[PDB]
Amino acid sequence: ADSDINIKTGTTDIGSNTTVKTGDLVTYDKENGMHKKVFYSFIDDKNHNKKLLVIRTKGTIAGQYRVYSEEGANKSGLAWPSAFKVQLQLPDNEVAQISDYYPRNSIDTKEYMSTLTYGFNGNVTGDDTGKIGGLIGANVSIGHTLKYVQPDFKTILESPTDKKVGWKVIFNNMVNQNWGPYDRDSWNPVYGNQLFMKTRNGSMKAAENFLDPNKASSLLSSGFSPDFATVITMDRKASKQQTNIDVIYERVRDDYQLHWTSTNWKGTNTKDKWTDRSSERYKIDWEKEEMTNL
Amino acid sequence: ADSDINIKTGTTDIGSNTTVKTGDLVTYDKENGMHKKVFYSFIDDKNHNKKLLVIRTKGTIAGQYRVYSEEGANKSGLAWPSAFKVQLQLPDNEVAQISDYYPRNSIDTKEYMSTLTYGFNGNVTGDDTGKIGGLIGANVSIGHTLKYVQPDFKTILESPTDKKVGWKVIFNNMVNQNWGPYDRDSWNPVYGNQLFMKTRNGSMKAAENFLDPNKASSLLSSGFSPDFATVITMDRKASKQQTNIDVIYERVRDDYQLHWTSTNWKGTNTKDKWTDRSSERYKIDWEKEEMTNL
Amino acid sequence: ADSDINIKTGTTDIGSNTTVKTGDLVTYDKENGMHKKVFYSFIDDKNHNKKLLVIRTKGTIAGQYRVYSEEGANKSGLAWPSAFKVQLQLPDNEVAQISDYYPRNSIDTKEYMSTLTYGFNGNVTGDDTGKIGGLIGANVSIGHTLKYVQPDFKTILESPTDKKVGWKVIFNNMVNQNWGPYDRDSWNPVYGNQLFMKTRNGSMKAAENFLDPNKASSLLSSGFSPDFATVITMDRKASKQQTNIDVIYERVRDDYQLHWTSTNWKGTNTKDKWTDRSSERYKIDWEKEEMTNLE
Amino acid sequence: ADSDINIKTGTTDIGSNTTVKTGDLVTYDKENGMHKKVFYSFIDDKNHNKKLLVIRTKGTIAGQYRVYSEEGANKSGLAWPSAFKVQLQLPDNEVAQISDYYPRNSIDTKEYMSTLTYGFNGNVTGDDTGKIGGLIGANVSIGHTLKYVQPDFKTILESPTDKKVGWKVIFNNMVNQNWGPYDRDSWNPVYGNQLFMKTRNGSMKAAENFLDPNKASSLLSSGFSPDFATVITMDRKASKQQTNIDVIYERVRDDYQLHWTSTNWKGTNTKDKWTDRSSERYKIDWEKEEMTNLE
Amino acid sequence: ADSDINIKTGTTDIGSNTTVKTGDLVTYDKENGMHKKVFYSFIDDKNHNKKLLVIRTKGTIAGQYRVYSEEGANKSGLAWPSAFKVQLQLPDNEVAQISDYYPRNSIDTKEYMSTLTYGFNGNVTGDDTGKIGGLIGANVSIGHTLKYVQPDFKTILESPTDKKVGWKVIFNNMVNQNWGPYDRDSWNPVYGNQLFMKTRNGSMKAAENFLDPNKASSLLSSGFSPDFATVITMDRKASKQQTNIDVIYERVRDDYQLHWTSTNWKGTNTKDKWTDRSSERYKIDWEKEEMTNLE
Amino acid sequence: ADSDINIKTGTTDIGSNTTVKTGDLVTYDKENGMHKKVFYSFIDDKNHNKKLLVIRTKGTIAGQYRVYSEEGANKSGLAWPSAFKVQLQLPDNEVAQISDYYPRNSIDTKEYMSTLTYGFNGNVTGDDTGKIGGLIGANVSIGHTLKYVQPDFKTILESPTDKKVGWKVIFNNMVNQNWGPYDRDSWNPVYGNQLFMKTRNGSMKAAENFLDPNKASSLLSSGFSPDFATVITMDRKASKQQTNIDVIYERVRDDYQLHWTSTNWKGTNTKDKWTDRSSERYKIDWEKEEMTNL
Repeated sequence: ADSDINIKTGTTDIGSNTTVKTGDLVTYDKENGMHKKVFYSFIDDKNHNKKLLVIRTKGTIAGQYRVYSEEGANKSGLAWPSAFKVQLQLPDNEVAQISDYYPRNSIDTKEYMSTLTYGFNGNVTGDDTGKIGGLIGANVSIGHTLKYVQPDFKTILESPTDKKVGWKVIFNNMVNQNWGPYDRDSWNPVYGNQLFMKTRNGSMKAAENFLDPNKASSLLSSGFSPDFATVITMDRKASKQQTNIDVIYERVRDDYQLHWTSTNWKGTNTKDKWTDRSSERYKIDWEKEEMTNL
Repeated sequence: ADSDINIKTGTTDIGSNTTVKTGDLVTYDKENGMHKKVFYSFIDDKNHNKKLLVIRTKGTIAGQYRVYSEEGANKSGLAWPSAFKVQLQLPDNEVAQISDYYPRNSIDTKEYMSTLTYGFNGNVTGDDTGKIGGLIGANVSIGHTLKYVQPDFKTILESPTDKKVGWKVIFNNMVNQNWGPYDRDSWNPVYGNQLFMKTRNGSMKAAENFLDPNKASSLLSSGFSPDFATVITMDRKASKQQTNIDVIYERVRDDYQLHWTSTNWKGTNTKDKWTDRSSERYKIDWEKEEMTNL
Repeated sequence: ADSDINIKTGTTDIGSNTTVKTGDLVTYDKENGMHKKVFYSFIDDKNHNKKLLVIRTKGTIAGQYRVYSEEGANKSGLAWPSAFKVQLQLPDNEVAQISDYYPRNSIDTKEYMSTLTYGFNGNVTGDDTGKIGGLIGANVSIGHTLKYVQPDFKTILESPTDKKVGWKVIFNNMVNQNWGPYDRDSWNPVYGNQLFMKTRNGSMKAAENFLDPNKASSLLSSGFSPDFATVITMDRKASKQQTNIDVIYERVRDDYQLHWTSTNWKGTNTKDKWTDRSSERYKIDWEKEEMTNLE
Repeated sequence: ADSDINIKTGTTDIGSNTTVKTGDLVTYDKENGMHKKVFYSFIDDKNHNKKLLVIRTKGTIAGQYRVYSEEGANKSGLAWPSAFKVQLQLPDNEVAQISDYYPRNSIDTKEYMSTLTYGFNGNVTGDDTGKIGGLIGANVSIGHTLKYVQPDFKTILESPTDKKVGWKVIFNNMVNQNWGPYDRDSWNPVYGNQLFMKTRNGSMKAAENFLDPNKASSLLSSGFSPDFATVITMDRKASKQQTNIDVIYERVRDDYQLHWTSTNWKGTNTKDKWTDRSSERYKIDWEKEEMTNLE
Repeated sequence: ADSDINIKTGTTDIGSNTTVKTGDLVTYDKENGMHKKVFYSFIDDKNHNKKLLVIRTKGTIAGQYRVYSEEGANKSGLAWPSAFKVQLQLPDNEVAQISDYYPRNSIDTKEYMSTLTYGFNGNVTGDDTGKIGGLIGANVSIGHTLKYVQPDFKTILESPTDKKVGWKVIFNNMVNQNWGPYDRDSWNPVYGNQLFMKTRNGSMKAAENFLDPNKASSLLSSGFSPDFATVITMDRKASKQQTNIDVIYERVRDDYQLHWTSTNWKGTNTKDKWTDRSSERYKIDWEKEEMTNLE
Repeated sequence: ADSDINIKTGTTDIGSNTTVKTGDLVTYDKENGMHKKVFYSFIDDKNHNKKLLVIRTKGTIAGQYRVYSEEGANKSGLAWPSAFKVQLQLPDNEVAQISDYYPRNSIDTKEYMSTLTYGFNGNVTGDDTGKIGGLIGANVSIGHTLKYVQPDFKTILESPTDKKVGWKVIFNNMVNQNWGPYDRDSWNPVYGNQLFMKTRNGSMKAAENFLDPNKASSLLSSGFSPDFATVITMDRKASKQQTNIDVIYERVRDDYQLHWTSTNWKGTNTKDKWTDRSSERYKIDWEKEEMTNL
């Protein structure tokens, strides 16, 4: 921060004494279940060497956790969202550049504990015989403990370039009714993957044995609301002062199948079975400072 | 935040140097026990590409946790709120759009701990007869711990479109007198679902054996006060500058029955037995910047 | 918050660019031990579709935790406050409405922990006679832990209408000298409800075996100070621009009796034995923007 | 802080009532997978004895965690980023100086606990044959516990001079599927280094037995975004008011290899196998207060 | 704070309505590996009885943790920084005075816990014989726990005078690969001082058995960045309005040696073996409000 | 706070619309090792019924932890600071009064935990002799835990009058190399008071067997920096508008002695052996609003 280097706070940030033009562009993709919102802000600070456009990608990508198949009463399939993605791309003939983005990848941490214990004990015993026993004992123990936090989904900034940036919010792991947590690779020799398995020995159809969405991460059903920011810069002398940009929202769905064996329920999970992709192209007019769809 | 991308804080937010028109619309639905309040704000920022309307849905949906049926003194029924809902809907054929909403679905987290311990011990023993003894021992243990927080009710943003948005506050689980927690699916072979069971084998009438509302989540009886925000945008060039909008408040009630088995009390819970729905239609006048009921 | 929806903070709040008229109305009800204070604020923001009145009900309802009867050694009685209440009410035939209120009911939470442990052990033994022994063992254990916070009293917003609103602060449970906590329904077969029992096998009279007020929640004796806000809105075109409003403060007292059994003291608690109710009627003059008592 | 020495906050900070010139310079190095961004600010405060340039080095160095080789199903190699570096360098024979930099090296801490316990116990035993026995026992135990936090990567300010400054973000250690953590030197006699080993004996081929990037630190694959600040000062009387400066972004990659021993997977890690280096030279024009990329 | 004594915040602070002159003076001492930076601020508040100069000593003292010596694969020496120091000194015969300084020595704390437990147990047993036994037991235990935080280095304000002030940042203790922590006086009868010992009985050269700098406090290698403030006051009527001041940066290095005994690695540490001292003299011109290096 | 009583924050504070005169007075007492600094501020707020002077006593009292004597290699003494004090005193014959002071004595707290556990267990045993055994057990345990924080030194406001105020910072207790903590009264029958004992058995000289100052509280050696505030009020109509005030800094030193008994080191501590006192007298001129050293 500026204060750490003996400079008045806010001194080096841009946007002071400038009129800012902003806008909202909203579209709903019915087929893909995606509410897409762009909030943009043109900042033309005459004391900065470039024009700036801040694009915030918001809206909501529905989760769409649902039983999709009934193969008798012993087999059923569940489609669920293992990743949500947002990407923005400038065509290669553009001279505008991606300059910044938020959020970014943070360094994770963990807590470690080491313990060393030693003790001594003794006793004296005796019965009716008048027999007398005695014990002297000692012990030592070493312990190691590891503690850390795990979100149900991780938010990740994909490796950006000056023309492309994106984020992915990916399923990490989840608690299933106090058990687990489980992830996409969990495997028990008997029950297989119990990720969304409701009961191990239930007497209902397969289609009825999936964990209730209300008892799982709300992202799985109701969905995820992106809140990402991208900063695009533009030289004021560039000959072409209009720029196209593509914004893509994406849902990747896994396939979770419960089948009944002779004895108990067994689960399996197939990764990246389906992908839903929704794209928009926008026109950035740097001279009028407006952004429009198409 | 703007500061993360080297921009003066607040630079890209809308609403500076603009007169804002606000209003309160209050109605009480006696039949459904719902105090409904709309707080609205028209923001017409000339530097923004759209007119904006912020609608805050507040008020209170009474819980109405209540002993309803008397089927003897060995059987009784309790109606209780398993979900509160608020929804807003715009005419599908019109131009106004849902642009934003708050709150949204947050990513949940959990804490994980792993522990590895090993130790060594020894002793020397002996009695009076003279027999000397000794022992040498070792041990190892592995532990795993999972910790996380659980609210009594979860607040969830339902998958929104550009014409419809809603929230649901759903019962999650609850502590019953230091026991549990229990939820809508809790089942004990003997006592059944003990969610609102005051005693396991008390000798009072059924209707006298339900948990006291004061010892349960206050949402169950006194009720829940929504505090949700919806942002609606409107093109200034749209030919029709009046828009109707529907706001629906909803209470979903479960049916929790106690019944005396020869030995002890047994509870059952039926999901989504009753639904109470209260609707209002409002007129949004974008030109006068007012909102009215009807 | 406005910031979450890309709007300058404070942009949508009411009250800017307006002169606000405020007042204090204080009354003390000696019979009921209630200091009652209304702090009101008229906000007439021309950019808002209604006139607004914010009423804050403050003051203090004394607790009045006291022994009220002492028949004999074996039996004494203690009156104590199990609930404090504040309520406001407008006439149902008038157009002023309750619009908002604070505080409201918050969603409670709890912490859950699950633990799985397994281990292996072994040993060898030796005799002075030469005998040699050996042991191999294993174990597994599962644990569940539940943690949560409990206030001595809970603050609750009662189901409001557009004409009536109220709060109740109700006794929840309490620690008695490191024991418990106990509540109004605690029951031990031997010793009764031990809520305010100063000593079980203690050998003193009854009206002196009650927990000292200093060792209990201060609300029980010194009392509770309400701090509740109600917002009332009024159409500027309403024909009648004067409105009466009733404010009620209430104390509900339980009856805690302890009687002596052959061997040990025993306590019992009777719920909602007495109720103390103190009412005031105020006149809201929306045109003069003033509020007064007894009209 | 100024407040600790009785001075109005902000009084001694530079930059008040000055027009500040700022700029962004962005370049993408395709070969090395590095998005490089300089954000600069010229502060010419007339009440300060020097002109100042604040250079913020941002952008993103891709991680590039990838299986680069496989030699049959029994052997495979994984290239992964063990360090990210940013360095800036001024001409040795010019008068612009590095004056300050952020972040810097912080002092680490740890929590220590000591415990002393002692106890006594006894019992009385017996059977139906009228035979009784007794046990008196005592014990004492001492314990020591050490607790501290460990980030997956450490951020370190390299020893700066008045002409050179740099940072390195180096791999520290990491949890692999609830196990470990492991680091670059972890060694088990049987499984070798397990840092990025997916299973100890799965039947898949080697190239498929590496930990999934999604289950590891996101810096390893998607990469690290520098956010470092360098302050450069310049005497206003210096004869040469243009200065070149080099900025270098660097990725150091280790080589993690899995080998199917006939019975299980064994891992090895070779340090600092490859280095990717991306340089830019900029011109600082102190008179025009602008910064431009030479290339 | 002013608020605690009913005074508007900031009311008693210096600097209101005053132009402040500031400067940066940077020098790099190559021989001693010290980047030295003075940031100064002249505050001449006419409502204050003295002229003030705030001197902030910053920059970086490199750690310089390195293997310096070798005597076969059996011995080796490591030089490492056990203290960093900064000192400022005014002429004993001038009237300029040291008035304040930051940071200062804080009072340390610790957490104490006492535990008392008692229990009772019993059992009944039996076999095929039909013999039935039983047991009754009791126990009591007392526990004491002590918890506190320990930084790797401690920051200490040395006893100041009105002419001299200084700080020292001294090595406290450190965790070595989950073991320890160790300090300069740690001694194990077999392994001696294990502070920077990588392994107890590895089959490598002694020089290769020192802990990797990346796994130790970053101050040891990359170094420490001072951030200390000194306030100097000057009477406006003093006849001599120029003052010299000396600023000294210092690194004290210990000598950590590993030697192979017939069986295992043994470490020793010699305190304060070497000292690196770097001095500058500055001229404070109170009339021009500038500070310059006398060279 | 003003907000708690419905009053705009800062409304009731003193100072607004006033020019404030401030000053620094510095003296160093070489004999006593005390850097003494007064920072003063005259506040003459015309809307306040009195003139105010705020005096902040700062600087540093050196600790001066040191080996002062050794008579033989078997007996040595250590002088160390058990208390630091600052006091201000007005003439009782005059009308200036002490009105306020900071910091003050805070109420200390502690955490209490009670635990009740009970369990049941059983087993079945048996050998190759065919013989079988069985066991049934139960247990109950009660636990109490007390937790609280203890600073190495306590900061205490001494009972003030309208003419005298003072603070003392007194040694409380201290950890010695992971052991203890120990205080001025700690006593072990064999080793005595081990407060500053380096080793119990070392073969070094007595004067070489004291804890290193770097491993003890830094206040013991480098010293303590007061930061105390005193407010003095003065009636504007008082006939005598000049006031003398005394400021005293004080160090109390204990005398910790090690002596070697036949088989080990034993420590003793004598309280309040020496006292170092440094005084200054200042003139407060309420009319010129200046303070000077006499």
